[PDB]
This record gives sequence, C-alpha cells and structure tokens, in this order.
Amino acid sequence: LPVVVEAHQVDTFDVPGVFYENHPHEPHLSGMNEYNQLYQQSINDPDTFWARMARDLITFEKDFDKTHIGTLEGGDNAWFVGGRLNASFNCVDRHAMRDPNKVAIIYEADEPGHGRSITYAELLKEVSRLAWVMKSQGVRKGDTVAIYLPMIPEAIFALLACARIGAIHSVVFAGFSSDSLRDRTLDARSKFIITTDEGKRGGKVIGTKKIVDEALKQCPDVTNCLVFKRTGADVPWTKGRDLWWHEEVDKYPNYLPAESMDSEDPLFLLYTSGSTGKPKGVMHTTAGYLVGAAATGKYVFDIHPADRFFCGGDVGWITGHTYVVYAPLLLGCTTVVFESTPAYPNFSRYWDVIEKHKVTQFYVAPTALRLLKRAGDHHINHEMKDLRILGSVGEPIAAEVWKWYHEVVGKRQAHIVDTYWQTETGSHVITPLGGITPTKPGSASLPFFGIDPVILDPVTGAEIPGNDVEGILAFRKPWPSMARTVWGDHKRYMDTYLNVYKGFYFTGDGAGRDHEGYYWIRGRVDDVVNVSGHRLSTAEIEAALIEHHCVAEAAVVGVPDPLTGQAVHAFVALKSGNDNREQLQKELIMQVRKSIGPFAAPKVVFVIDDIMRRILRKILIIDTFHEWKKA
Ligand SMILES: CC(C)(COP(=O)(O)OP(=O)(O)OC[C@H]1O[C@@H](n2cnc3c(N)ncnc32)[C@H](O)[C@@H]1OP(=O)(O)O)[C@@H](O)C(=O)NCCC(=O)NCCS
Ligand SMILES: COP(=O)(O)OC[C@H]1O[C@@H](n2cnc3c(N)ncnc32)[C@H](O)[C@@H]1O
Repeated sequence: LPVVVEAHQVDTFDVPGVFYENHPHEPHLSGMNEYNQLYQQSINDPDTFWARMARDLITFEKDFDKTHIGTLEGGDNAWFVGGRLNASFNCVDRHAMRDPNKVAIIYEADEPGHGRSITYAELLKEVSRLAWVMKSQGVRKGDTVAIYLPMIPEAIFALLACARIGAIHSVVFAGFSSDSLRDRTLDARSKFIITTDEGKRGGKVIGTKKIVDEALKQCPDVTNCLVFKRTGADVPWTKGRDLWWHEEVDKYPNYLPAESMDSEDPLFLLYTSGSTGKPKGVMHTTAGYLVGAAATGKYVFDIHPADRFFCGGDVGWITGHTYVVYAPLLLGCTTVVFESTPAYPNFSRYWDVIEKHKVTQFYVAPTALRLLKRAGDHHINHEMKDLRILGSVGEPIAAEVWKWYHEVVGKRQAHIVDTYWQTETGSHVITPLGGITPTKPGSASLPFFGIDPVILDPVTGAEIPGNDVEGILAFRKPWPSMARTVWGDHKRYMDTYLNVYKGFYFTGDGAGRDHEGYYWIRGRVDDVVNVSGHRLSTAEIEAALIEHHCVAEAAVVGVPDPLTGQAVHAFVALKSGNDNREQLQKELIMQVRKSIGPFAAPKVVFVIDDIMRRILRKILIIDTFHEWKKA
C-alpha cells in the first residue's frame, strides 16, 4: 500500500530502558528534542553549528577563519579554512599530556591470550620513532606512503606517524593481490612502503612480504620498504631497500614534533571501486574529516573517554580508517585492534574478546552476523555487561538479523545503530543517534548533523518533496567530512559525484523516505555490488576475466545472496574452443584472484556462446542461456 514498501507496518522501537540505567555517564543529548534543534541549526546555519562543534572536539594550533567556502556544484568546498592542526596531535599528544597511562589500544592477536594493551604514552613514543624512520629515509610533508599491513597496532602506528609528518597515508587492504597493490602504489606515486613479513589471520599465513616484492618489481620509485617482524619466518630480503622496523626505530628518539598542517592539507587517500574504471584514490583532507569522525564517534556511538570501542572492520577500508582509528583516538577512549576473524578459534570469538576487554560499543557488518547466526545461538554465552551500543554498516540489517542482533547478542539491553555512509562521506551521514533516536529494523533512520538528504526522480533528476517518496538519494549541501577529490583526477570526481545532478551530491544509492521521514536505503543504482561488506566493481572483475587469453567478452552481475548478501556471478564467451571447460573454470577463477585478490573471486564462471546486463540479473540465445543456467 505505501510507496516505500519496506516501511509497511514497521513501527519504531524506543531505546531500551536498561540503556540509561546501566550507563556509566550522562549521554551527550537530552533527547530527540535536542537532536532536532541541533539538526535544524546544522541545516539553517552550518557556519555557526560546525564552528562550535569543531572547537568543541578538535584542538587547533591556529584557529580557523571561516567555517566553509565553496559550493557543491563548484567542487571547491573547503572547511575550517585558515586553521592549522595535526591529526596525530589530536589522536595522541593531547591525551598523552593529560593521562599518559590511559590505555589507547587493546590489541587482540590472531591467537587468543596473546595481545597487549598500549598506553597513550607508549603510542606517542611508537608514533614518534616510526615518524623518525620515515623522515630519516627521506619521506617529506605531502608525499604518499603505501601501507600494506594487517590488523595489528603497528598499523595505527603507521597511519598516525604518517599524519604526524604530513605524509599522506594510502592504506592497501592486506587481502589485495600484488597487481592491486602495484596499481595503488603507482597511481599514488609512493616512494616508501610499510608492511609485515607475514600475516596471521584465522590461523593462516599470509605471505605479505612475498606479495610486496612482486608488486615492487613494477614500482621503481619505491626506494625503501619497512618490514615489521610479525612472525619471524625467513622471507626474501632486498638489501639497500628493505629495513627492519625494530632495528630502525631503536635508532631514533621516543619523541618527534608534530608537523603543522593546514585544515585542507591531504590526510589520506583510500582507493575505492566505482561503477567505471580502475579504483579511484578518494582523498580526505584534515580538519573536516577529523571533525566528522569525532562528531559521529561522539553523537552516533555515544563515546565517552572511559569507553572501550571495538570496530570489527579492517584498516584496509574506510570503516577501519574512521572508527578503528581516527574517531575513538580523537575522543580519547580505548580502541580494540582485532587481528583475527569471528570464526577463529571458534564462532564465540567476537564475544570472547568483548567479555575479556569489557567492550562498550561493538561495530560490525551484517555479513558477519549472518555467518554467526547460522552457526547457532550456542556460541553465545557471555555476560558482556558493559555492551550498550551495537553498530551495523554496509547494507541494511534486515528484520530477522536485527531481531537476532537485539535479543541474542544485546539481550535487549543495547541500542542497534544501522549507520549508513560511504568512503566518500568520511563518516556517518544517515544513522540513529546512539541512545537517542527511535529506530526501525532495516532503516538507517534519520540524517546526521549537517546532512540534508533529498530524494530525486532517477530520470528527470527533479526533487521529489514530502514523505512516502522513492528515487535517487542525494544530499543538498556540503558537509565537513566529504571527500575533496579523486587523486590526480578532479574531473572524474566532478563527473561522478557532482555533475550528475548539478547542485546535489550523488550517492549512487537508491532510497526512500517513509511516512515518518525515516530513510530506507535500497542499494546501488550503478554497477557497484557489495560482496561480504567488500565494495566491488563488476567492471573491475570483467576486466580481470578478459585478462585470460581464452576470454573474448565478459560480464559480471550481482544477484541476492543469503550469506554474502549479494553474490557476484560471472559470464564469459570464449574466443576459441576449450576442450577442457572444467579446467577453464579454475584458471578464470584464479585470474580474478590474481588481478584483484582472493576476496573478489566469483562464485562460478559461466561459459556461453553469446550488453543487456538486466536480463542476466533477472535470470539468476536467450533461451539457450536459460538452459545453461540450469545445470
Ligand atoms: C566476514 C569476514 C570476516 C569473512 O572472513 P573470511 O573467513 O576470510 O571469508 P571471506 O569470504 O570474506 O574471504 C575469502 C577470501 O578473502 C580472503 N580475505 C578476507 N579477508 C582478508 C584479509 N583481511 N587479509 C587477507 N585475506 C583476506 C580469505 O583468506 C579468503 O581467501 P581464500 O579463498 O584463499 O581462502 C570478512 O568477509 C569481513 O570482514 N566482512 C566485513 C566487511 C565490512 O563491512 N567491515 C566493516 C565492519 S565495521
Ligand atoms: C562503508 O562505505 P563503502 O564505501 O565501503 O560503502 C559504500 C556503499 O555501502 C552501502 N551501504 C553502507 N552502509 C549501508 C547501510 N547502513 N545500509 C545500506 N547500504 C549501506 C551503500 O550502497 C554505499 O553506497
């Protein structure tokens, strides 16, 4: 009956009464009334609103002159212009100064019962002397630094040592292949790379040093490669280029000055798959990104200094950037660096970790939940008394999963916060406010401060006003943590995000606003599919399949999946007869595993004789492929 069909007979659930009774502190807003009043000031007077929020949350060396200049259509937005600051001062120094022995990082190793806790003073030392290593090898303010690290505290050391000297960290997910590492290191023109000898994830060795050596053969501008001894296994060593982390840091002082950065100096690049082309180097600058990180960490996740915050995402992706690293450290609480998987050594792992370290907020993807919900409710017998916020990212936590998350995991004592955002937005843009906003299962609820969502007619591009509407999801106004460009290709940035509907920011997502104003994300309207919370281009995989000598044309599409959410399925037509078609589905799968990485391997590759991508999506020579699907 309603135009937003996902919103038929879905009421709001209030924040549970237990949330306030057991809360160790006072929440940051007095209620929905204060959200609405702050939200309206953030739309009608962002200059006043964001100036106060930034001076509340971020310590500037030099105060800023003006909250914002530029427009969406101009592609010239700058926030807190005239300000100077350093992101690692804000994540480390100011907290070490006040409370040197407060724990900043809880590292949880691949094996239980290992790991360690790291104080803000220890973090300041490790950031400083790693920054010393890079400066000593020639890394300067404004250079990019490639980072190919797993989930160990050393990764936080590396991002923040980069920020400390004004280098621009460019993190590459440790599940990427050599080709993908190479592409990103070249496009970013990094001359320094930081990696491990090997990874350990779920009991499994990841030959990270061997991958780096292969990529580096095609990166002749990389002149130093700093290697952290994670396992101590014999790895290949290239003298005059490779350096041991532990040998070099021991040479240098335990303190280094922080470099004074402009508000709009680049902070990092994060290569991101999109609808067309190779991955884009999404660039975030410094003050606005950090303001958005801290403001969502504070208001969305109810972070207080004493909290122990646990994001489950990998540092290789934007959730790891913003909520494993920047948001919790800016706010001065403790952050958990989880090296393992939710299934190692067993399916109780997430809750082993949450009970041992008394985690207050946990932040995960629905893929992980579905993998766990199928494992059974018996892997979950933990008190976890301090756990009051349950975050979800990447896709709608649907009703069955949202119930299992609320009752079995949270014991109806925690608030579930379905945060909608994307790499380009820097931090949450549509999300309930932890402990404040009444929620609906499967809805991202309401916009964050400074976010002005509109629903657009997909064809005419016009604004569809009022409630119970559906169409393209766009934002009407700029916001502090928006991405500022695509590295080396601002026109692509304009063409992708700002020239599609001039005057608006184009999210790439379809959405609907229900009778109450709550938003329901329908997913991508372009050829980006979300597999296991990993953001993938169907074009990228098609490009990888064509890299096989037998493939002529290739086509990849995304069909709904009960565990992976969406399952990538590939089709390929061969140039010549393959007498071993069974052997070919192995080499085509390995090809994608080599061009991108294991995590992008298609489920099955179909071979047919003979682009209307929509027909393949609805099916999973038109009658011949329907028989082909049946096999
Ligand atoms: C749920 C999850 C833990 C499953 O882990 P998994 O057991 O490795 O299974 P996956 O399907 O994801 O990965 C398949 C392949 O990717 C590889 N892979 C995944 N993560 C990797 C990593 N961090 N490093 C190296 N390789 C990785 C696996 O080893 C595997 O390779 P293989 O086929 O040779 O064995 C993982 O997919 C995940 O983290 N999803 C969440 C994404 C997200 O939204 N995070 C934000 C959370 S706030
Ligand atoms: C993590 O940011 P990424 O850039 O990896 O993801 C970018 C892409 O994820 C999707 N998405 C993220 N959160 C939600 C969410 N709560 N609900 C629904 N869909 C979501 C969306 O399609 C976005 O365009």
